[PDB]
Amino acid sequence: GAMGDSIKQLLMAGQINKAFHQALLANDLGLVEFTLRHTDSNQAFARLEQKVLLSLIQQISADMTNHNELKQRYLNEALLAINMADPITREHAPKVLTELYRNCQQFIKNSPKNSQFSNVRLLMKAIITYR
Repeated sequence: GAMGDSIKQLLMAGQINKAFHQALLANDLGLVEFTLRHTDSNQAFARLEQKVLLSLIQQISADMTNHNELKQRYLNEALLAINMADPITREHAPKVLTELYRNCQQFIKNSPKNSQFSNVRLLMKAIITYR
């Protein structure tokens, strides 16, 4: 619809953060996934604002009942893109990562057979380093 269309438009224009603002302010993880499906990861992760990265981390991990490779790989890349020299990130990241951790812990208990199981376990180790 109108949101997805606008998002595809923004992304083609190279207005990547504006596309993600729209996707992330909609409170719709399906629209976020649509957005991730149409964005060039080598544009995204070359780049996305720190505030966008921390929100994406939040939103993807808030609901991991249908966690997958696309979202895991973005969780991976978004974490690796966290810039701990950014004073806002330095204040806000601790909280976002603690909740990411807590959600990953619930995911590995809920979904032991899931394809992303060991990937999330590895992510939880990486998180410890950021924290």
